[PDB]
Amino acid sequence: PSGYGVLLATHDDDTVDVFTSGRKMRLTCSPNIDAASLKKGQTVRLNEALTVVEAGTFEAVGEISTLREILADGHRALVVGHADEERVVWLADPLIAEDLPDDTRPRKLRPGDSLLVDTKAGYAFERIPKAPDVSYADIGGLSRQIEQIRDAVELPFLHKELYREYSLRPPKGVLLYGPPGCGKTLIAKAVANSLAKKMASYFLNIKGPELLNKFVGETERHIRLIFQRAREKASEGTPVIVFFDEMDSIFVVPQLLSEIDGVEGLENVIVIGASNREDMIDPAILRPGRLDVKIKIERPDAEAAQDIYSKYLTEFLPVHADDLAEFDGDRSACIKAMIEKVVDRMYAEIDDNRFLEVTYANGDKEVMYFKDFNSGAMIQNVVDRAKKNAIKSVLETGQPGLRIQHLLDSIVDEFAENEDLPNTTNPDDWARISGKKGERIVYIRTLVTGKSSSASRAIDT
Amino acid sequence: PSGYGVLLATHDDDTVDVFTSGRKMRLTCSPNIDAASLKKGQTVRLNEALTVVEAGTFEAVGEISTLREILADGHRALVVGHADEERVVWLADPLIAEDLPDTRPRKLRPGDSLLVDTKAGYAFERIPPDVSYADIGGLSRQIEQIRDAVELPFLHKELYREYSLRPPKGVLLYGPPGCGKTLIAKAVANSLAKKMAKSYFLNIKGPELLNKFVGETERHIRLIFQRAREKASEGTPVIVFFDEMDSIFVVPQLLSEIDGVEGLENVIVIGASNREDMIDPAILRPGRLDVKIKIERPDAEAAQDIYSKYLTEFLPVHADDLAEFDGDRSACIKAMIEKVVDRMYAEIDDNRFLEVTYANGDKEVMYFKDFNSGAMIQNVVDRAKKNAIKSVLETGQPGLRIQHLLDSIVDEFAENEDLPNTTNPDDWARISGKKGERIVYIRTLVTGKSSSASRAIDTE
Amino acid sequence: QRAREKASEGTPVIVFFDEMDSIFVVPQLLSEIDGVEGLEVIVIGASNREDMIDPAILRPGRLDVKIKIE
Amino acid sequence: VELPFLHKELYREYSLRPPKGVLLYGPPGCGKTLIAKAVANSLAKKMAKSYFLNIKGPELLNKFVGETERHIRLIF
Repeated sequence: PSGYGVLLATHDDDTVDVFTSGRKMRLTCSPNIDAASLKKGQTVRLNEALTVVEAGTFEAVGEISTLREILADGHRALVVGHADEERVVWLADPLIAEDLPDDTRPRKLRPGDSLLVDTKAGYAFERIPKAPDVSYADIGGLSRQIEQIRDAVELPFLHKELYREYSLRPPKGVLLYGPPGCGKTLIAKAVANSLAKKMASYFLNIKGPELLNKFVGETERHIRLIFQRAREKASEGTPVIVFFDEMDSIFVVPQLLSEIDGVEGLENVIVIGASNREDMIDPAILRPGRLDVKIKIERPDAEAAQDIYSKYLTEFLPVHADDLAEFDGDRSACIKAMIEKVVDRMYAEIDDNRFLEVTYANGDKEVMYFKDFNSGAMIQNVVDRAKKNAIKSVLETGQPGLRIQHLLDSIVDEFAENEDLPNTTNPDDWARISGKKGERIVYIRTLVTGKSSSASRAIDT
Repeated sequence: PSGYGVLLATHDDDTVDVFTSGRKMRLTCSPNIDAASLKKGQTVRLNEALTVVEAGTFEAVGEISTLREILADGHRALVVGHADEERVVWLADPLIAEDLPDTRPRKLRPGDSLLVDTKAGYAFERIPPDVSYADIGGLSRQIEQIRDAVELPFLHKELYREYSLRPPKGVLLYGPPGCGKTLIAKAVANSLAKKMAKSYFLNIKGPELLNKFVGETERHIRLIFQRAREKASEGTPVIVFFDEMDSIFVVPQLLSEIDGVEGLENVIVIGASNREDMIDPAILRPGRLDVKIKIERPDAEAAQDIYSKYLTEFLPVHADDLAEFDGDRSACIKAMIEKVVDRMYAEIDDNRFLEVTYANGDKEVMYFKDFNSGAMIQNVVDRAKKNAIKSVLETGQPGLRIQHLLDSIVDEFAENEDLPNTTNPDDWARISGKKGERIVYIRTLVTGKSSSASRAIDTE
Repeated sequence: QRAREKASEGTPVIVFFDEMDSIFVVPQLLSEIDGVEGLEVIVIGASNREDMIDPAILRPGRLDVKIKIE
Repeated sequence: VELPFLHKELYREYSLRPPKGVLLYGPPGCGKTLIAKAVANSLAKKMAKSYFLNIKGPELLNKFVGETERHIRLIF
């Protein structure tokens, strides 16, 4: 029958300090045990006579405290409990271990990491864990933009001494702004990956919708965690990219501004914002030194649609024998023609392509065609809808393949689906329309062809 | 006289680690007891000499902490109390047991309330669709649209696979009120719930959001989504319904937890809204709610289709009306149906429901033919049945006759005129839309024969 | 639950909400009314402003009969 | 800024109190950070350890601290 303890300090005379039972004492050591090979925080064992007879393991269970820092000693840490009390505790030997180099891995420590502690003993023992193949070739119609982004991203890191030649500071961050369904995170991942191979690089992605979210601690400590996660590739020499989606959801703010200039002195990290509404974005985050380059992901034009459909329509899709029948069996020259003959029907100015009627302040009434109102998401929608049409076509008619018919009818159905529910629009589009006309917009309604189950809708700004 | 303790670790020399009183220890063990069969967390008991004389059960009472992380090695757990402080404890034998599958223990996972002894550092135990499409009237378009996006992907999965087509995650039912729109969600949750060789059912409504009762409502949004994950690791389909989603639109959690179910295509998430204006478009984007399905005010033939359900041939139709039809029951009921449906959708001046004054000075009269709904057809039915019962009590003979339905219609219309709560901004959107001019004033018209009076309507 | 007592007792009272318009947070009432659905207890309610009343409690199966006192 | 510190004896002779605050206002970009730093520097060497500092607006409501009514006391 014998008790335990926690080793606090070793001395030269074989007498040792060990924490046991709500007070502190000094004990001698059994001739069996070795005083030099003992470590701080190690759970030891005392016999009835109070003499340590055995060295054990470390305490694996206890309180959890978030560790902000390691103070001037290096043998101690200042930890914060979840009751918002701060406490100084001794660092056990395995934590301070200099064996551990720079995610579940043995490491050294740094602010934000969760530490297992015994409060009255004052010892931190163990850290508790919490636990991009795309290229520009896959992105359609955006060549202007990919040029701009590669100019703001690749060119700086490729030529750096030529940049320092002209005394030119490489941009810290990129803005991707425009219409809602036009472009996506896709572009960010694309520049990430394309820059990622210069040899002879790890992605990063964080979307807006988790901010106010709990399971976390709401507004409070994490925003700097990611900036630490990026920091380890940053002092490496392998570039890493911080992407923020849904940035318009962020308009509390203050932390990010300090954190961007925090990474400003660092050559090796780029931060890319993406917003569907650019009138909302606080210009402070947009002023030079934070996000220098504003790259507009504007709505695809007539040809860009061809370019995107090219991505969505491959050879690999089943295509009707009748549609190949006119093209002499050549599959590529069948899909090509299809594509331009959907895209042509789509940007047609005919009376079934009418999307809006905008009534201005001066009484002028202008009509908007889906021509101006397209987007990548809408095209994808058309493709998928046509595939479904092809599927239930196969089911009832028995003959396989996707003909041009499915595509066209997908177009009219999709348009009708937008006429009924125009949430593909936003105030950005109104600002642009009104700006072009030179008048304020006092009324908006969707136009219906009358052939459909879709009806007109007044739209509010 | 004897003491108790909680065995912590088993050792090879027969000695055993125990938490008790102050100064917790490891103790010599009685030859009676075996050190191999001893298990972790198990409450043992010792004599005054501090030798363990008995191996007992596990502690059945104490604190409750919600689990945060099932962690790595051997599974000691990270848990949380609502003082919002976190604690690392050992898991007792019954918890890490490899005998459990997915009032009975099944494999543990985040969110579970666990019974723990804080000092000892041990957790011992865990603490805990009949409608078919055939019933729903006048929805023929919509139902097809629903199954195409729900049933068709699941039945034909290979045929979707050949076309590189991702099956849709969730559906948006939208439109004015009165069709109730829930019966559709139930009916797809049911018609899909038998694909064998019952597969499923559930529901949840928006109105309980701010509502609390058991627990505070911040993270409910997780627990539900994992309970949906039970049948996700099973292969039997699950449909998460959000009623009154226009009410919710803080938002952020749902958007993530919907992405959580993206990789698992065995779960559908349906939601409904009576005003589609207010919905955050983020949730309507491709991959989240792909299929938008409009449940719309029913028209004359759809109205017939609805009346057909509420009048079964099993209802007591009066002799007078059957005699007309040569005693044919079905033909009589059909005929009554087209009679009252034709009466309802008349543009006669007694069917007038609204006067709508636009911004341009125009004024337009809305008849009731545009404001019909399942709620009002059912209302007409019920009031007609009531008239049938009163007719029988006073006149003595059985049966429901066409006049009951007609008088029920004029009374229902009259009731709406006085209390037009059946209208919502979704209607003024489509009226203003069809006109092409904003609406500045709305009022109800009364025939004058009623006790009901015109009232000014202002919506938002 | 109080009403639930006089249900089986065969001596029903009715739940009367005066100034109901002033009530509309909402959610629980709906469920608890749906609870007495299989029982016959009637729920009367009165309002001097019928504008504000959330139609959710007025849909058939909850408060079915609207009676104007003019 | 410069004038009252250089010439304090001349200020006192005219019974003039040196200003405490200085406001820079107007449209951006207008590097008023630079302007503050510049006036802080030109003053900084008058001999014959004049320091330097600035804080920025963004750190107010954000907390590694708790409510800001604390900070505004230890910075001063």
